[PDB]
Amino acid sequence: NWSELVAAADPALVLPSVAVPGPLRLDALLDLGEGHAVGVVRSADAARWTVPLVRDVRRSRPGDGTAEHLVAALARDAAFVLEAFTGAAPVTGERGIIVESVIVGECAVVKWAVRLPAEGEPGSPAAQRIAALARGGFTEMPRPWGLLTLAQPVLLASVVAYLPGALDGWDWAVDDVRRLARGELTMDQALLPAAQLGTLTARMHAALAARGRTPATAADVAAWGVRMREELDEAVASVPGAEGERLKAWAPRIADVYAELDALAGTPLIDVHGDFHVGQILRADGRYAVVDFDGNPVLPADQRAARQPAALDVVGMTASLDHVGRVVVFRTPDVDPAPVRAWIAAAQRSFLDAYRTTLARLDADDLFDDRLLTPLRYAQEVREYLYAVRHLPHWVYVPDLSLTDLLP
Amino acid sequence: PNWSELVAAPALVLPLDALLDLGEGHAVGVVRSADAARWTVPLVVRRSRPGDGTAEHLVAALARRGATPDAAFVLEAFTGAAPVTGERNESVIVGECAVVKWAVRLPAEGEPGSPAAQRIAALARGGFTEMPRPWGLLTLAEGAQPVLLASVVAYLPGALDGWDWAVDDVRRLARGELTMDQALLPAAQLGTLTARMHAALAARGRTPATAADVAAWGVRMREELDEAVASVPGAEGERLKAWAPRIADVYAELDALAGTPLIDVHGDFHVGQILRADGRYAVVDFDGNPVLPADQRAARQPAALDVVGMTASLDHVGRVVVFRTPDVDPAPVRAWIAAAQRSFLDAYRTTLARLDADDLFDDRLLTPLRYAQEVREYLYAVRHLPHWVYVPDLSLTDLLPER
Amino acid sequence: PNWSELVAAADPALVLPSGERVPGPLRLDALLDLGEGHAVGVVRSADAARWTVPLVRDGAGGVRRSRPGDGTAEHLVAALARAAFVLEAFTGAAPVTGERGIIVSVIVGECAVVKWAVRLPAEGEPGSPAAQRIAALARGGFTEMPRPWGLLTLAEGAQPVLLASVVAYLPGALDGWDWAVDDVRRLARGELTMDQALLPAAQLGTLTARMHAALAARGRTPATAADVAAWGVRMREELDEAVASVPGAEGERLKAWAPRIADVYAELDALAGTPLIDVHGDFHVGQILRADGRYAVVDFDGNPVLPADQRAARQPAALDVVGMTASLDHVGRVVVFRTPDVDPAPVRAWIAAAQRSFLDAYRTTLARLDADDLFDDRLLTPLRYAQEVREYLYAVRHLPHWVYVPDLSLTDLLPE
Amino acid sequence: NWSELVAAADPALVLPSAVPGPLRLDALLDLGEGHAVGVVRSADAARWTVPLVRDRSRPGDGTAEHLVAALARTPDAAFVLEAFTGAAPVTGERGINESVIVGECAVVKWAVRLPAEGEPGSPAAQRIAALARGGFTEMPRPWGLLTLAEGAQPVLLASVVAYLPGALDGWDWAVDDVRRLARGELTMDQALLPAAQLGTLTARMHAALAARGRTPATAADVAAWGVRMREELDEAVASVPGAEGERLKAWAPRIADVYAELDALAGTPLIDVHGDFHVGQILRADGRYAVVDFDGNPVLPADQRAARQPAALDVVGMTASLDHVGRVVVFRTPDVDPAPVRAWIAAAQRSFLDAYRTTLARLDADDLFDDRLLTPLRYAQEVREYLYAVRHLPHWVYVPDLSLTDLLPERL
Ligand SMILES: [Cl-]
Ligand SMILES: [Cl-]
Ligand SMILES: [Cl-]
Ligand SMILES: [Cl-]
Ligand SMILES: [Mg+2]
Ligand SMILES: [Mg+2]
Ligand SMILES: [Mg+2]
Repeated sequence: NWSELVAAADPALVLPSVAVPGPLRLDALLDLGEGHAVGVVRSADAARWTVPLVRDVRRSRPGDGTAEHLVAALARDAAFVLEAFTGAAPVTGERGIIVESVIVGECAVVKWAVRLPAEGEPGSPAAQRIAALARGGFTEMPRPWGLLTLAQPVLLASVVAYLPGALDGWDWAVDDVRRLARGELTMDQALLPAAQLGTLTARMHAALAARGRTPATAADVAAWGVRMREELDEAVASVPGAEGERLKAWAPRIADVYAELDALAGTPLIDVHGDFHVGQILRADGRYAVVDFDGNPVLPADQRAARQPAALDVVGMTASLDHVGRVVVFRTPDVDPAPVRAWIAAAQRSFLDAYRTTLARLDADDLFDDRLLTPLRYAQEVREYLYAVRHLPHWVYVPDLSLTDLLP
Repeated sequence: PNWSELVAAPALVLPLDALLDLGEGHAVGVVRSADAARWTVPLVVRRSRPGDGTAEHLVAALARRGATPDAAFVLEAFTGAAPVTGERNESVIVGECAVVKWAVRLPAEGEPGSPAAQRIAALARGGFTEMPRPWGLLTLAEGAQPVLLASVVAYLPGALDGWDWAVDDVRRLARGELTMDQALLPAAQLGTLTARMHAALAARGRTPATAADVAAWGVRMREELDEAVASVPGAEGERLKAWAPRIADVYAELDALAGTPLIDVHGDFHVGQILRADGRYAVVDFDGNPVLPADQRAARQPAALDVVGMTASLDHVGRVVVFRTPDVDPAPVRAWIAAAQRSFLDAYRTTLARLDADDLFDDRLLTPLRYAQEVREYLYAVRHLPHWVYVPDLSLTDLLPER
Repeated sequence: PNWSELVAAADPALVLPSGERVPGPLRLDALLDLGEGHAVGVVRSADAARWTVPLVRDGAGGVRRSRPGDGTAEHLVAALARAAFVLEAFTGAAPVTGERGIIVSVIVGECAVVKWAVRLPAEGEPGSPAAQRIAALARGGFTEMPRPWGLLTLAEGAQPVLLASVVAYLPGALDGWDWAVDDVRRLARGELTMDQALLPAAQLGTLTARMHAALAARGRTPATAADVAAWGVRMREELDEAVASVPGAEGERLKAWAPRIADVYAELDALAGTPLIDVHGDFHVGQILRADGRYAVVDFDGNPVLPADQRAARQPAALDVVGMTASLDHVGRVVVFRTPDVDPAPVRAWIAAAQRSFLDAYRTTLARLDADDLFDDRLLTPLRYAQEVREYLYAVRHLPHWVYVPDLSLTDLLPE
Repeated sequence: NWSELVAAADPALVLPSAVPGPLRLDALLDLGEGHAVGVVRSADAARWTVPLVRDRSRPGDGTAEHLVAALARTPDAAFVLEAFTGAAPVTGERGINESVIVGECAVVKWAVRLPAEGEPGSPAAQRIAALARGGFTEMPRPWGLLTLAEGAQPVLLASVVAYLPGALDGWDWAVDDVRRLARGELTMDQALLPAAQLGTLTARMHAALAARGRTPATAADVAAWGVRMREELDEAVASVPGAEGERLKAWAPRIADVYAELDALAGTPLIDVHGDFHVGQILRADGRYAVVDFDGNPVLPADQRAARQPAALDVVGMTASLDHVGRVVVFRTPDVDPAPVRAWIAAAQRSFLDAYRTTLARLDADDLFDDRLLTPLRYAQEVREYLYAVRHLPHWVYVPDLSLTDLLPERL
């Protein structure tokens, strides 16, 4: 019996590869056939997991056939919701990919949502983001094959198209600016991706806004300033060296900009990407595809599904375009910084010109409130300080050089 | 029309005193310019391009055993020479098995050039096989000092240089994918490799360094130090300025090192010169030290010069892993830094003893030449990659207390 | 006072239309009497050059060249509507009357166009192959052209010398340099969707394949090693000529591109045996007329850059393909260059997608017609670079500012 | 009630194809049979001329016909319906501001966007009326003018003039004339005849427009000219790239020196002018010539397009226009011989000026032309070609560059 096997199983059954409080309890089970299933296992600490199960009971490994049986289920029960999309095929064969991700049929990617939110709490809105884009004709993304949710429905697994010959933005955008610096590309040729990124972002927001639109309240815009001023104080307190001395001096002028958010009540809030930057854009032979709709990892898990301004994605991409230029100057030996520095301003300009034009073409002008550009941009650069002191210490140069141009 | 009047009719040298006819219209000519500049132009009278068959005919001339020797050229073939077909300083892949490299820019008449032909030939005659398998060497006879014209070695497509596989090995060590012993095996095998390379190159003889030689070493190493002290900015420059008196005192040890053996060396030895091909390691690029002028890259150097070049690069691999990897655990990496250098030196010293060549390595040169290799990283940073100053800073922070 | 004596005593400018702004004396080699004092004359000048001269007697015992309105083109249409000359009539020929000149020729009956082959090849030399091209398309079912009415040739050797052609007149019809530019402009300002702006490019690929399949029915010739060798010599001479004459910044970039362009031309030596058929020769958008959704191809006189005695020779079918795909690129450059306040992003996206729509429809239609082997796609890259070099030569010789088209075209070709 | 139906209507009613409501009808001209012309004011005090019909008039509903039929013999004191000899009750409307071809021989042009209450608008009704008052015939035959009574400044609502179906504007026939000159199909004297005829047309036009009045330019007027022209010069120097920008940057000191001589031109006469004068505003119809488009300079503010200007402003606008016609022919025509074209450039301007000066002397009105303004106003005209180029057609910079290359050494 499923519930009799999971309860008597080792509490580490919910783990792909340290300590899980036991015993376990099976809340929901989706039988996939031939001894395969998708389990919603509840540990002793009231934590919920998504566990692909296979009988002899052990956790499914890449090659057992559970991700394969899930894709076959999409190509054809009350607690679960299987929503398939045009293009799902019953391909076979499994292969692990440490992006848990499993390549099925060498053309689809099954991703298990290992850690689930608590019973009732919101989780990842990736199922609602991908479904809204699909229903809205948004094609600049990996072709969705299916979504497995638990009745907002809790996301359990997703199947999208696999693009083996595609690179993320931290590869092709860096390569573009490098070829521009050494004369292999013209300035207009280097600005072309940024313009197409703006068109992509507006098409994404127009498709995502088809669900709804929530006016921001006074408590909403007030909570933004509280969190942003709280992150600024954490950055000032933790960023060391000469970068920290400049950040401490720039902190008063930044907080003054943050206070301008109180007057921006009533600004539209829609479903957004959340963690939008160049690295979330895959290029495949002139075509661009956006991935990763789980939300901003720095936000709490129960807030990664909340609606945000459309300008939040705009400042996230424009800042990454700025960061791409800083990386090219920082890493490339003998690089000419003049074309790269000139590309930083023009790429952000090309992006905004195309993002604003496409919104007007799609009758979605009021989605973008450009009064949020300056405050959210500074908040993005402050996050770069926090990411550096936590994961990559030398990365502090990126926001330091970016804020040097933003604060003349 | 003969080859002389045929070539005298200027872009022919860019992708006549001697002509090596390869048959069927293909040939190799040593063409001279109006500025007395000598060139190796593959002729066919257009300049040979990949697909014409000139480098393919050169390979056929190597695999052809018994041909009458030309009085001007010297074609020294090896066992790897095979008449492969198909084509793909200029380099041309021949038959996906050999790589032909035309020495486009030649030294002046009587001026020494690349010693690559002497290095490869000495290694092949000494039984050294940890390199791309040599096929042949084309040299121009010039009075007990051959001028390299073309090099033909084996082709290794899936081979990565050290700045890829060593950085990957250490990065896997920091994540637990490799044990410490596994990550230390390549360093120990490089030491065995370097000792075999020096023992084979020393078969051509050794020259005792004169008092003027070791004095010239200190002069050049102080000028690099003063240029580094005057260029490196910020807090790293302040530490280098405080370390400069202690570094310059170690440079004074060279005055009493007259008579140390100088042999044919690699010249530009670091981990990026070691390829990982077919589970084995291969050393490449025997052109000499790039920072030395063109006419000094063939000169003999201490064997410890290749040693410090590899041990320093092994240290720098660890610094790169800690610097570039987010969430990295620096403790296993820094433990590997000291252990890999020990594994290299311990294997290099024992292998030399097993070959009766322990007198090639003068470890008294180890500390002074290592400091000069780290200070030379400062000069690379301020001139090419400014943020690179962290590498010689973190390296000297570990070296100076120990030494 | 017969025709021969009148031509022998006439001023040598008799053989010229209105380009009188020719060494004598003249000599009449052929005379087709059309009746009532009208005739078509083959006049040889003192430099052995031959001409097609419409003649008319002026009543006073003299002769003069016919003008639009004298009735000589009128009598030719009547002759086609019923040995030495060959009056080959096609379905649709009618004895219409009334003449009207047009500068591109005489429009007869307000429904037919008569074109005189003013300049002829030397005696025994081959000239314009237009009579053989139209006849091959007509007997092959090719309907995407102005309706052929008649052809007047002179029997001489193996190829009859084309003297005059009569095709249907399409009033108001525009060539590609008008409707393709208009389509892309409408696309640039949102008046057409992307799929609507690509349909003409797809239909041109179907047209070209139907054209090549019909023309190849007269046979094919494998290119010899000497043929493909002459291609590289001619194409490299044109590159050296463009480098030496193209000025400005475009010339500076072309000098840095010449070593790479010449590297492409070295791929021709492995193309011996590729098929050569009767081709259009001067194929581009400007040769495609649009008349109420239908497309029609014109001007089969050959390529003007080649010598006159080589414009009838067989060429690779890919020559017409790279001619059209390059002009599709040139349409996009012209739209961006000439249109004020133009959005270049949809125009440049059209340049790439139109060439793919043309090639895909061309490959498929050739496959539907069992004519796959006519198209050697290995010629696409070398012939495309040669076509852009020809743009440089046209600019420095006829329209100096035109250098921007091959400059901006090669700026997008070389990086890829 | 017409006012009740417009008030409760969608605010987009004033658009022909974003307007704040509610709408308020200020005046309504009853045309009959359910047709009317309405002056609708939006909630932002933006006034509109809206053709109305019971159940916004579309081209084909008949409202443009009823306006033409009303001109064939005002029914309301608030409006002024000045008809002319030539208005015929033609039927059949065809759309082509909003212009509707009525009867295939008349053009009815609605003034969709009206000026604010009390602010000046298009002076087109004053221009056409003054030209007809003086007997000027070299224009499309006017049929009628519809204006709203508003003090001493009637607000233009609609204008009806004759439709010339086969007439081409200057940028067609002038370019064609110069091309035929380069091919030898026209003699030099034949290609210069239109330039003289335009000179006579411009002087006849100015003499009729100057009859309405003449204002001496104040010291602040000539001072504002130099400031505006110096800003346009600094703006072009800072934006024109390439070698053309390097020459303009080096020419700018010499050009700005000519802009300083305007301060002595205080008191120069200012009259009602065309405001946007070039060859493209001249229609050639069966051997005759007709001037069109009397709305004013489109780069000026809307409430400034009716202000009086020097008569020399229209002169330099046409002489520079003739210069650019030659540059276009050389630039676009393959195998063209530039020698007769460049000879025509200098000869056409001389032919235009000689006829202009002679006709003003014929009409005893040579005082309105101050030739001291020729050089500075011509420089400003060419400088604006740089601005139009960098803003709309980037390669157009060759036109003012080739023009200033001949003007600068000759004028100085
Ligand atoms: Cl970095
Ligand atoms: Cl680094
Ligand atoms: Cl053009
Ligand atoms: Cl133009
Ligand atoms: Mg990502
Ligand atoms: Mg044509
Ligand atoms: Mg106009």
